[PDB]
Amino acid sequence: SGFRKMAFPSGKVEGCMVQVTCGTTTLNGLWLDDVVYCPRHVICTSEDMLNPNYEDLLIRKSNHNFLVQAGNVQLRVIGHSMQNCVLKLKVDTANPKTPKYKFVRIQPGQTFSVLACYNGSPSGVYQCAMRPNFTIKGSFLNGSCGSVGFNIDYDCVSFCYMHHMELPTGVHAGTDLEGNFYGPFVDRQTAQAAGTDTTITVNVLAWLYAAVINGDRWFLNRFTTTLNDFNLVAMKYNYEPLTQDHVDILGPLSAQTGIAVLDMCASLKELLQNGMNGRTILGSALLEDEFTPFDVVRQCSGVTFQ
Amino acid sequence: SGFRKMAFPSGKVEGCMVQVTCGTTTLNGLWLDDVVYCPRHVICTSEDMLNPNYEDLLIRKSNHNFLVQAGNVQLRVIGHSMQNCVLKLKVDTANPKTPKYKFVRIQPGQTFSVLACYNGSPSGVYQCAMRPNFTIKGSFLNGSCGSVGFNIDYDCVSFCYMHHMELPTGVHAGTDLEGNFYGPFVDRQTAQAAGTDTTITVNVLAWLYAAVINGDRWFLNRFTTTLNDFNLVAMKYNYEPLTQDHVDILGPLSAQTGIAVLDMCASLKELLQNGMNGRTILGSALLEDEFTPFDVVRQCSGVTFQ
Ligand SMILES: *[C@H](O)[C@H](C[C@@H]1CCNC1=O)NC(=O)[C@H](Cc1ccccc1)NC(=O)[C@@H](NC(=O)OCc1ccccc1)C(C)C
Ligand SMILES: *[C@H](O)[C@H](C[C@@H]1CCNC1=O)NC(=O)[C@H](Cc1ccccc1)NC(=O)[C@@H](NC(=O)OCc1ccccc1)C(C)C
Repeated sequence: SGFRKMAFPSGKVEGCMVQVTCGTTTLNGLWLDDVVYCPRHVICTSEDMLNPNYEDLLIRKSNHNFLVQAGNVQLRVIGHSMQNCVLKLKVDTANPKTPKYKFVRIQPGQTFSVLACYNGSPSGVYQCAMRPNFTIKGSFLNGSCGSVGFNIDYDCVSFCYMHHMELPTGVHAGTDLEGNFYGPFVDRQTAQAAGTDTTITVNVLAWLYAAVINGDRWFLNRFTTTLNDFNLVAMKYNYEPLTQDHVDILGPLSAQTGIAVLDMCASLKELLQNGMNGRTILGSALLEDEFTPFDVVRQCSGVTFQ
Repeated sequence: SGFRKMAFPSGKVEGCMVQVTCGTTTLNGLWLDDVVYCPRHVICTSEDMLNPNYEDLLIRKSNHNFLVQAGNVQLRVIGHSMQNCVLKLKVDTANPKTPKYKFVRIQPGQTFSVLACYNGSPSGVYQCAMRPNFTIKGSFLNGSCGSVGFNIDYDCVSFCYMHHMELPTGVHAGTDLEGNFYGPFVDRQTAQAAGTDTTITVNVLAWLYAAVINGDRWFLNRFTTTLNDFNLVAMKYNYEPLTQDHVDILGPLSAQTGIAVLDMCASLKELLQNGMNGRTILGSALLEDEFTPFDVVRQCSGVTFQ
């Protein structure tokens, strides 16, 4: 029993974290096979960042201008290219610790773990969600760029996020591992707007199910509601619209708890309309939306990986 | 910027997780050098658990009754002993992945990461605190026993916790790695009381400092207070008494933020007396006490490990 924001074991990802230096700037890179991936703004000076022309800047660089250090040992860069907002450094030595991996572009509302890194060394690991507005609420200081987000499926690492920048919000933006940004963001130090975030309704319901599985049932109410009546309430509270695909995804939790999804929405509706009255659910005084139905199921069935 | 409940990278600990079977029961073990550690209740049948005599039960066992599996590969058990509530299995092969380690018995209020395991395979990793009443608020299902808590200092793993049992509370109890329980608990399936928990005042203040470092300053008030006046307020709210040793520990955060510790207590006092009024601090609608001053400092300076 118990329910915790839990991240995947980071060991498989730790072994791929390298330090990338080009000019004065140093950031983290991902070493898979004989390719090291990192944000292309590593080739930027502080003044370049205000308005960079990445083609022109990169043309000034050659292979030897890229310092790639894996702990103590050294990659010889024998090829470099820019794919979207990522730099790909071809090295002469495949990482002997390369795990089974795939590059995945996740959907808003999905979750993944972040292995925060500085100078190519892991600092810490934490879960979060791709917000509906394609930002993440992370913990990132200077030199954290190139730190990656990932999920594990038994033995395969799915890389889904590479960190590039912090917005004027304390929120974070970045790319998938083909270097395409999540959201409308560009890698330029210029004012940029995330847009209205919304709460991931299907994650909230899955978390309400997690609560009932762990004895927290006080919010379970006498009522039910309709999919359209609840979506009216949801739009008032900047909750994303619940669909039938979401209902189907909550099916297993529904079957485990013997609580219909629409009975759960009705509890959720009275929580949105009356608040929590100073109560807590799973140790939180707010509605939590960074657990997917899969997150919940996995933590209350005990799926492991290696 | 940003502030997240962050756990240590688990890679070094993943490499020590083995599966231990004795009779029908299977749990996790910690493989360091040529010794595998695990809870002694692995030798218990479900009926033994109600009132076990561990000496008598263990005498019925020999080395070959212990099945230790490291992924696919196999330890030959060549010696077993009971140290307090832990079983020590001598195996013929030292773990080639043994990291620099030490066994540490932590203090209430300190934090550590948990690598939750099932059948010797890591499932997930999360932070928490040893409560003042020597329980942890974890996430543990059946087969999680033997999962360990730890901290890392550069390259040295300090093991501090091994999971043994869940209480009638959904809270968790366990031992250090010499097999001494944290708290008054015994490894017997019999009703057991944790006692009144309290909030870790020094962790709360460190988190308030974390808030100010990240722009959340609304709680900063016009007032100051005295160490004894604040401790009066603290005792009313089941907060642990703030001491000068705690003040000295908060010194660096004090110097970084230019906010005196007692000015912070005065903010804390008005938060305890008037609540948060529906506001949040660092994305929480409750006062958070599972970050030590060290946790805060480390996340806002970027210390790394390997
Ligand atoms: C990489 O190590 C670093 C990590 C940052 C620092 C603190 N938290 C983080 O996530 N990232 C950066 O320094 C990038 C550098 C960059 C260079 C060239 C192109 C793009 C990015 N910059 C930022 O994260 C900065 N954010 C923005 O510039 O975002 C747009 C913006 C918003 C308001 C005003 C101007 C520009 C950040 C403010 C340091
Ligand atoms: C080990 O894999 C397992 C993990 C448990 C299951 C779910 N969450 C957990 O942390 N732990 C156990 O099953 C232990 C087994 C045990 C056997 C012999 C001696 C001690 C423990 N048992 C428990 O965690 C149970 N908790 C208690 O028995 O605690 C005292 C108590 C409280 C109320 C009523 C009777 C006894 C737990 C209730 C399964």
